[PDB]
Amino acid sequence: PTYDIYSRLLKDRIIMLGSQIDDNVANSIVSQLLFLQAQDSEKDIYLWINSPGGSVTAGFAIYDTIQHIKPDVQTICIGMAASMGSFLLAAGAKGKRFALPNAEVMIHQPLGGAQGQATEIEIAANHILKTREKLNRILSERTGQSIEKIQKDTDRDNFLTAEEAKEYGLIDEVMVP
Amino acid sequence: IPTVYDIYSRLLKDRIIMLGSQIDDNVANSIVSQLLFLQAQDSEKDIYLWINSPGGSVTAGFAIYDTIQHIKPDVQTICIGMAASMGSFLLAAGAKGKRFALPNAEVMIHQPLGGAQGQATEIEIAANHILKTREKLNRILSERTGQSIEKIQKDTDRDNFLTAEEAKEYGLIDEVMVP
Amino acid sequence: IPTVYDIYSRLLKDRIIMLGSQIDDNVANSIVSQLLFLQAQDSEKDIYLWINSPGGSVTAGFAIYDTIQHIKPDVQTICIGMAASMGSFLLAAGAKGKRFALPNAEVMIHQPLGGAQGQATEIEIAANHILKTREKLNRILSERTGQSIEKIQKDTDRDNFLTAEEAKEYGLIDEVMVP
Amino acid sequence: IPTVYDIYSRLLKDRIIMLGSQIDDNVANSIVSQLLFLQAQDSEKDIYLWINSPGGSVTAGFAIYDTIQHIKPDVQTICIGMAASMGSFLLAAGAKGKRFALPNAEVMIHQPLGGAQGQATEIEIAANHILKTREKLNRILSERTGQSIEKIQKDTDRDNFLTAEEAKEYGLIDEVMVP
Amino acid sequence: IPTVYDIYSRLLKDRIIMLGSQIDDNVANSIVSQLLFLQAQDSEKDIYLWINSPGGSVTAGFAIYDTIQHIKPDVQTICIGMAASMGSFLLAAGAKGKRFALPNAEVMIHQPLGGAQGQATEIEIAANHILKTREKLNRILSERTGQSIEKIQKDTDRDNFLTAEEAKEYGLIDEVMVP
Amino acid sequence: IPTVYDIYSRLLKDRIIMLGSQIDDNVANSIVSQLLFLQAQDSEKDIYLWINSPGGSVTAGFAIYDTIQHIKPDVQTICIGMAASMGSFLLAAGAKGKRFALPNAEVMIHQPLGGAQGQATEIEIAANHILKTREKLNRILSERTGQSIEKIQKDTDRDNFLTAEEAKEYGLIDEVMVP
Amino acid sequence: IPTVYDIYSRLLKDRIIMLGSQIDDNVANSIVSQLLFLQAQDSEKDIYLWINSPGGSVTAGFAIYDTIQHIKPDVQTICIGMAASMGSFLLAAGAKGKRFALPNAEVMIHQPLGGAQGQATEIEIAANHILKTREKLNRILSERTGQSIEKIQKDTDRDNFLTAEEAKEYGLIDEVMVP
Amino acid sequence: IPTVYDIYSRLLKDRIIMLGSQIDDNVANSIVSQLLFLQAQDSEKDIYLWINSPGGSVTAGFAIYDTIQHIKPDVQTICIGMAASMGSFLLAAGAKGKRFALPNAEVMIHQPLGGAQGQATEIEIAANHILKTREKLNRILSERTGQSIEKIQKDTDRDNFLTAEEAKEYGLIDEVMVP
Amino acid sequence: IPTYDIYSRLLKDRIIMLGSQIDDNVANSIVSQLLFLQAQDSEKDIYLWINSPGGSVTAGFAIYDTIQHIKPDVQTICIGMAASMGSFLLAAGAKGKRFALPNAEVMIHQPLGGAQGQATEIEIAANHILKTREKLNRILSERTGQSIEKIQKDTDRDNFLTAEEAKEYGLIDEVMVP
Ligand SMILES: C[C@H]1C(=O)N(Cc2cccc3ccccc23)C[C@@H]2N(C(=O)NCc3ccc(F)cc3)CCC(=O)N21
Ligand SMILES: C[C@H]1C(=O)N(Cc2cccc3ccccc23)C[C@@H]2N(C(=O)NCc3ccc(F)cc3)CCC(=O)N21
Ligand SMILES: C[C@H]1C(=O)N(Cc2cccc3ccccc23)C[C@@H]2N(C(=O)NCc3ccc(F)cc3)CCC(=O)N21
Ligand SMILES: C[C@H]1C(=O)N(Cc2cccc3ccccc23)C[C@@H]2N(C(=O)NCc3ccc(F)cc3)CCC(=O)N21
Ligand SMILES: C[C@H]1C(=O)N(Cc2cccc3ccccc23)C[C@@H]2N(C(=O)NCc3ccc(F)cc3)CCC(=O)N21
Ligand SMILES: C[C@H]1C(=O)N(Cc2cccc3ccccc23)C[C@@H]2N(C(=O)NCc3ccc(F)cc3)CCC(=O)N21
Ligand SMILES: C[C@H]1C(=O)N(Cc2cccc3ccccc23)C[C@@H]2N(C(=O)NCc3ccc(F)cc3)CCC(=O)N21
Ligand SMILES: C[C@H]1C(=O)N(Cc2cccc3ccccc23)C[C@@H]2N(C(=O)NCc3ccc(F)cc3)CCC(=O)N21
Repeated sequence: PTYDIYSRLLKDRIIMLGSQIDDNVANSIVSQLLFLQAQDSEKDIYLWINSPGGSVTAGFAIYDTIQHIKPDVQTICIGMAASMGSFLLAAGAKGKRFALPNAEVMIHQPLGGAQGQATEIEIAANHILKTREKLNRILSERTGQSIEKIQKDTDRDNFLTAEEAKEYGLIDEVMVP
Repeated sequence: IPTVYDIYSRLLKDRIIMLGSQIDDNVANSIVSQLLFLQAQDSEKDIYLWINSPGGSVTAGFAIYDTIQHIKPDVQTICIGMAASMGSFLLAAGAKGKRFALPNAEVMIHQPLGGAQGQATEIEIAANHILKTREKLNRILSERTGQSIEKIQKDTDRDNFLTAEEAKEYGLIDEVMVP
Repeated sequence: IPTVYDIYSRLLKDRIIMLGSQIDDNVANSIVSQLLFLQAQDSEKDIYLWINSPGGSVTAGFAIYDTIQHIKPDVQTICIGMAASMGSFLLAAGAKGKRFALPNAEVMIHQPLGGAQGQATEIEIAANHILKTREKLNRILSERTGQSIEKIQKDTDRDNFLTAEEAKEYGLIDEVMVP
Repeated sequence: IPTVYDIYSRLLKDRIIMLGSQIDDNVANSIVSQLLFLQAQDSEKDIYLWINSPGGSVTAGFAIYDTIQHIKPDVQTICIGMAASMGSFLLAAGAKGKRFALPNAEVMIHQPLGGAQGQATEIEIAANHILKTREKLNRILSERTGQSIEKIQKDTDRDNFLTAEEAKEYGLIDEVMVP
Repeated sequence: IPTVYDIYSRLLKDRIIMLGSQIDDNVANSIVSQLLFLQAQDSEKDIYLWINSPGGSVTAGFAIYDTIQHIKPDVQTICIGMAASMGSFLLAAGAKGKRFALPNAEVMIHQPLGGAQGQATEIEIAANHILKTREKLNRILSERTGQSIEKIQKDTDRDNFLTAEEAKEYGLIDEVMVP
Repeated sequence: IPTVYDIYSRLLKDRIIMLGSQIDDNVANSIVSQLLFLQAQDSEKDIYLWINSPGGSVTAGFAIYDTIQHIKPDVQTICIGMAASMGSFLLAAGAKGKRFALPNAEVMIHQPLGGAQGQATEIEIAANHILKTREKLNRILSERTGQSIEKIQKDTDRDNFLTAEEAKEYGLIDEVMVP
Repeated sequence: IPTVYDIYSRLLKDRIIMLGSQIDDNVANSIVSQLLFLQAQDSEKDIYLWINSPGGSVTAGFAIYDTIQHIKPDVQTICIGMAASMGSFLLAAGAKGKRFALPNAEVMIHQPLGGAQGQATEIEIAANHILKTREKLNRILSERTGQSIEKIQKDTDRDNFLTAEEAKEYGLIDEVMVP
Repeated sequence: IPTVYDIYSRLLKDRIIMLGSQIDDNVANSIVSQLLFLQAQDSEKDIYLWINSPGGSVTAGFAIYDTIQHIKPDVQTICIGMAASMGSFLLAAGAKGKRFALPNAEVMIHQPLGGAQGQATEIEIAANHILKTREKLNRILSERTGQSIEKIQKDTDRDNFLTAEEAKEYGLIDEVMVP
Repeated sequence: IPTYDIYSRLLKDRIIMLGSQIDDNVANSIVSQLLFLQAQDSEKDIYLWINSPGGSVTAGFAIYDTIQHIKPDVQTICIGMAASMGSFLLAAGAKGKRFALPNAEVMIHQPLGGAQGQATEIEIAANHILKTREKLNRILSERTGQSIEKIQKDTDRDNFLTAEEAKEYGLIDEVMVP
């Protein structure tokens, strides 16, 4: 409905990540984070996440912009945070990462593709393995789990309840009503 | 869509939210935003969620469900036309005593739908996840209807069409709004 | 669509709602919102529902039907061009004495259409549901026309085209609006 | 489409309605709304319906036709470019003495087109309906042109192209507007 | 298709003709050629027409029908699997006393299907032709079954599925071939 | 297609030619070759041209027509199933007294179909050519049926469906072959 | 497909018939022809029907079923790879004591699949027909397995995968052929 | 492609069967027929199954596997190019001591692949079935290789590419055939 | 294709045509022809004529191993083009009996492929195609006399050779002059 509803929530420092993460969505979220820091460098931002994931580089545009700005960015999972979505949920300010009780969190390894000559396939494989090491290291730091446990637990699609995500260290609290 | 504000925005000003389509992430994110906005405008006055939906994404439905239970205002639910699948789940999720259907509205309940492709172990993970999702939906529907988990399981095995009056007998709504 | 307000929004200001397309959930949700808005503006003055529609979704049609019967104002119905299937059902649903057609407007009645694919038991569920839907439509049409259920069943077995005058003799409308 | 209001909205302010496309339900609903609005603004002053149309839906055309005959103002018709099929029917439907074409405008008359698929009895129902529709169009064209039903039937058997002057001799218009 | 001659050619040597597909002109021309060839080989010995067909072209079916009635040998008909529409017509066309179905074979009768597009008068010609075709099929079915034309008309209004035993009671076949 | 020689080659050995498909250049060239071959085998014995065809190319049809009239043997024609358009023209082209239809065979006559695209003068050339083609077909049909050119023109204006008996009354065939 | 005769034709010479694909009318007509041919060669010696099939048309399957029961020789059935749906029905239809599966072969039973679109009464006819077809399949499966109709109904409600040993315990086969 | 009998048929005369494609029902039915034919020609002499296959249908693979174990002759297996998935399963299924690979041939083992769409309970049935299929494949591979079920499970979790020499160390073959 | 068809008449003289892209179907046909010719006569030369843009590496290795396996020498003759696995099979003919006609083209390059899915699936596919390349390069080294390092460098991109250059490289033994 139409300020449109999202613009009115942005006035209260609420950003919606409510779709697949591509470059357009990431550029919108980065712009909103930068704008909110300029409006007030001290007050919390609320990043609400309902996303099946998407582009790793687009996800890292959002991740780095969160860590760059001065305000704490709270994260709240509603519905689902899968893949890069769950990475960004875990990237919220320490003590301010939440999920609502019936929200789902899914973690897994990065997906990609490579076509062409053996040496091109080698370059693409080395790059996606380095990307996975980078994602896993940051998830280790943000969850408190070892790199070896994160590697094993992301080998395949791993679905967590809100409560299990909290036990894992992906969030700090389940927001009960 | 006519203007007075477009018609939906004018109804939102009176705390009326329309769920009038298939439930996907875009629709859920719109409904969640409207619920949060209405709570900020007035944390005490009732909200009116009108439902004409064939259902859709279970996770999108749960974004709406958890946002309803999270906010302070009671959310009334009114079924007009049809509430099927996740649509009927959200109809049942309205504030106790304030779940309604108009007399010719249809309610349909059934088990979740999905897909799985790839290696045996990937199919196993997808099967375990959709069975756990069904247990979660059935448990909440049990709490909101007063029916046993075993009855909900049996009654959702296939497409199960209810009249407004049958939805009330089932405990999915509290009253049929007669004219 | 020209401006004066777009033309439809200007008509809505005079309590005129246009049903001028196929009936789907989006069209029904727009019409329901307009009916609720007009009731809130004035609970006593007539509303004018103008119908040029080939029909569409039965559940979407029932969202409109139940909203008409729910609100306090009389809803006049006027058929201009064509009212077929759920369109003719909604024409017959207007306030008693205030259902009209212009002289060359066409009214068509027929049984509901649908589909079913899959297992024998899924086809059985879909068949039972569409037969119950037809019984529901025929019962209400009987009440609104004064015709017996048996006559409506026979007369809707196939596409049945009526002139405005025949629709009036049938009891689908009260008057032909002559110039 | 330029601005001064878009150009069509500025013409509507001077009681000029453009029928400049294929006739479907959307176009008919727009024209009907404009006729009703112009009658509400002034029930006495002429309306100008300018026609450049290859025709289209018969029922949509009849929505326009009946709305013209219903309202109190005279509706002048002016053919610019082409009036074919239902377009030429609506050209002939203007107020007596106020139906015009510009000198190089084309008018085409022909019988209605359709289709029918399915069982023998469904094909029979569709054939009876389109023949009754043709009888209805031909009867009204007879009344508005002064030609006999037999002549209209023969002259519409195939595509029949008329000059502005021939349309006037036929009684489809009253005058060729000379510069 | 195996070899021994392909299997169908070996059966043709024993005066067995297979109608095992949809009836089109190619299938009909093959069957007509086989009937003529078998009559030339021996004008006295029975021919065996085995039918597993969902039907198809009425004119192609009548090529087969008239060729059966034309030649001197009796043509036995045996339904194996299904004889629907023109397939069931040809099953009923076998020599009196020599029309069979195996116990689980299905017979379906219904009215002819077709289509028509274009001008009202083209649709009228197509409708008249398919109604005359239906009268022709029903008259011959009346003669071959012993049922009245009125009963055949009513019983073919919609898809009518018969067991082998019901086909025999109806007079479409003379006997169920039991093992 | 079964073997005994394939079935068509065995019938050709008895001077039977099948025209059992749409007439295109390939079908015409096959039929012309068969007529020439049969004349070379025996210049005195009758040939039997069996026709089940919806028609097709006029020039391909005239390849067959002129080859029939050119060779010394009489060519009998037998309509089985349907002879439409150029098919019915070739049925009428059989030796006088030896043109037959089976009782339930259908005959259809109508004017030629075609197309034209491009400049006005190209469309004029294509229109003149198809009108001259129609004059040529109607003149020959007049000679073969005994009907006047004026009657053939009127009767072929639209699709005209004939029974075997009506085809005989028209002079398209000499006899209905009764069983 | 190699030569020695193609390999299938060489096996047919030893009274071995391959059902190694989806069951459609073409496959059924081939199998029916092979059964009839083998009975004519020797009315006493066993026939070997080897089955690796995901199923297919129920009427095509019944053409095969009835032809098996009709002929005098015992037809052994051997499941190699998979017998699903109509495939498992035909496996169960082999001569008593001569129905086999190899140890790793899979048998799957489930209810028939179909579809229906159109008017409520057409959907009702299609639903009644597929339910009657399922009763017919279940009755015969009851007779051939020794299981009750009610047990077969419950066990075929969804896809039910059996090992060779489970198929034997069920009564679908008599023995697992061990090496 | 080449003739001498096609080249494959000439090799079959020397008891050589070539599996050079994806394993589907058609390929499996051809291989099963060739194995049965060769056993009938000589129940004692070795058969040579040469394998270059990326795998395919598990049930089709098991048709071949069970037919190999059923017949009396030893079936040697020789991998040339690649044996992946069901291809490598069949390579391992050759007579003990007579399973070979040429030095540059690749062997790949991995878990079965599939898919499932629909209701939670349908996905559960499909998941249980593919997990049971994997247990069956792994048990037989354990028996034929000498590896534990737990090692086979771990080693097939993902695509596992082996050289000829590694396949021999694993127990999938007995020897690398050096030139 | 004229009439035995012409290819079957050449097969009667122990001539096999590899005249298309190499896939499993073509490899299975060539393997069958090699086995058939060995059964007809285990001593006389076979003539494998190659006009092929290459194709599947595993299909190519089915042909390669079948050539080395059978007892007869298999001569190779390049007519038109031998690219990729085509040029690998040209180099695989019996020592001293690998030929090209003077205007025939030979092209060598590294293997092509693809990989989709999880990081670990991409890793498995990359390791496999790199091992396949090491295997091709090692065999080409043995058959040409060039070092593995030179073959690696020379196959990094599409490398087009004349018949004479293919002979200097050791991919063939002689240019068949008229
Ligand atoms: C910090 C510095 C800078 O490096 N950038 C680059 C930049 C560009 C786009 C996205 C970024 C995301 C993360 C980090 C840097 C990004 C822009 C920024 N500016 C502001 O932040 N200006 C307040 C502002 C932001 C948004 C807005 F809408 C209004 C004002 C203008 C003045 C300036 O020096 N800077
Ligand atoms: C409750 C708390 C919080 O955790 N969030 C996070 C959040 C973010 C996105 C979606 C959510 C959905 C459900 C529950 C929390 C969600 C936002 C909220 N805020 C407000 O509600 N602010 C008034 C407001 C809302 C909307 C509007 F338009 C204007 C004002 C900002 C102040 C604050 O502490 N909170
Ligand atoms: C005559 C009567 C009525 O039956 N209708 C229904 C109607 C709807 C659509 C098209 C129609 C065409 C022909 C005839 C009736 C049509 C609307 C009309 N109204 C007006 O004309 N109101 C001034 C008005 C109209 C439009 C506008 F933009 C402003 C004012 C509202 C008051 C009222 O009683 N009526
Ligand atoms: C009757 C009751 C209620 O159950 N609903 C639910 C409802 C929601 C959506 C569609 C419906 C359709 C038919 C029937 C109920 C529908 C809304 C209504 N409200 C109003 O009608 N409010 C005036 C209003 C409407 C529109 C507008 F722009 C301004 C005010 C808010 C206060 C309230 O208690 N109610
Ligand atoms: C009865 C008469 C005739 O009108 N025809 C025309 C005809 C043609 C095609 C299909 C037809 C189908 C139904 C009825 C007539 C058909 C052919 C027939 N002939 C034979 O039957 N000849 C023995 C014969 C038949 C088939 C065969 F393979 C060998 C010989 C040639 C001699 C002859 O006078 N006649
Ligand atoms: C009549 C004359 C002639 O002008 N032609 C040309 C011709 C060619 C192609 C199609 C034609 C169609 C219609 C009319 C002429 C056609 C061929 C014919 N010939 C024969 O008929 N030869 C016996 C023959 C024919 C066919 C066959 F299979 C065996 C012998 C060669 C001897 C000869 O003088 N003639
Ligand atoms: C063992 C028994 C049997 O159960 N079958 C069924 C069967 C059918 C299809 C595939 C099968 C695969 C594996 C096992 C059984 C298979 C066929 C077999 N027969 C032969 O093997 N006959 C020699 C033969 C075969 C083919 C051929 F061309 C010539 C001779 C016919 C005589 C007989 O009793 N049997
Ligand atoms: C029993 C009777 C009959 O009703 N038919 C019809 C029929 C046709 C096709 C499949 C059928 C399957 C089951 C039952 C009837 C079937 C054909 C059969 N005939 C034979 O079986 N003939 C020996 C034969 C068969 C095949 C073959 F290649 C050679 C000879 C011709 C002689 C005869 O009276 N009959």
